[PDB]
Amino acid sequence: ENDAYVHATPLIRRLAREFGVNLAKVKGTGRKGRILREDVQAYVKEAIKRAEAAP
Amino acid sequence: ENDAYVHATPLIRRLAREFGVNLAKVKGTGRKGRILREDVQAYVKEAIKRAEAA
Ligand SMILES: [Zn+2]
Repeated sequence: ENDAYVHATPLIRRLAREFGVNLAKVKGTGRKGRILREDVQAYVKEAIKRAEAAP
Repeated sequence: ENDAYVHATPLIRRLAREFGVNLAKVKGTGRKGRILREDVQAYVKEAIKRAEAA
């Protein structure tokens, strides 16, 4: 529940809580950097890739 | 779209596609191992942790 969380929309807050996302690590592509659903989806996809490639 | 996907419920299939989840890697806790939403959530949370420690 950091600054990124304060600035996120209720729906994005909820998604980040559900899946353990630190929104400070997500690159927002909305207006003025606002985090969009597809931004969290891209972050999660890439995390899963790196995790499955890791030993 | 593997066998794990074939056996998953429509909402779990949609979730796996949206977040790039290989459902064969998710341990289901529903009846007979059916994958539940909270299982996908747990898998994603731990994946993020594993990706950071790498
Ligand atoms: Zn602020």
